[PDB]
Amino acid sequence: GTILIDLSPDDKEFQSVEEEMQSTVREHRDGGHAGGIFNRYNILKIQKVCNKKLWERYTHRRKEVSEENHNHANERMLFHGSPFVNAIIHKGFDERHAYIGGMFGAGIYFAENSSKSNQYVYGIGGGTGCPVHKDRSCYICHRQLLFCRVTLGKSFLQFSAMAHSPPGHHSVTGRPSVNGLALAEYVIYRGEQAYPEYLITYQIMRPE
Ligand SMILES: CN1CCCc2c1cc(-c1ccccc1)[nH]c2=O
Ligand SMILES: [Zn+2]
Repeated sequence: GTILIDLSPDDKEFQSVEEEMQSTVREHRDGGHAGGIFNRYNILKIQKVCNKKLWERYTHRRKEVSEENHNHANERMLFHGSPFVNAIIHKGFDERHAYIGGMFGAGIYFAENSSKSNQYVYGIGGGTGCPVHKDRSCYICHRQLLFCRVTLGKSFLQFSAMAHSPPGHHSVTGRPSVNGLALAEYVIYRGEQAYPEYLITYQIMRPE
């Protein structure tokens, strides 16, 4: 039941999603190994993901979390990079989309920095890079990220450099504690706590 609606670049909604994408690029401590070398993207397409069943699954869980946390869902818009972007937009997030080896346990991970999620589009640590050229820094091949609506509820704060959430919490927040420029990362342990709202198709751009 998923349909994808193209947004026009003239649409304010396209422009505000593009701006979140571009403005949350940072330098990474791997010098570009996982995700490539770039300071900005070429946005090719932004599509709204529309699925009634998946949306109702999300809002049902959101109300549950809200009612356990003084009517506060603590909802954020966050990036997600994954080889499984096509299954996610059709079937929703579930345990097969979890990062088993993640630093906060086996859950589904999200980033405030778009460039952090970009490191995962071709697999963990960038995998072997694009399927066509085997280049983690490919400037030709089209890449896709999700910009997702995520319910955090009561989030466990981890200071730092499928499982269950810590007792009494709905998520984990990974607060950057060494790299002063990094934004936060988040983990949920239930697929129903995220909805994949936008599909963004892009290229990374070679710096000039
Ligand atoms: C570990 N983090 C940091 C926050 C961003 C992020 C991940 C992991 C993944 C990931 C996705 C699928 C399979 C394994 C890891 N995707 C992401 O976008
Ligand atoms: Zn390529």
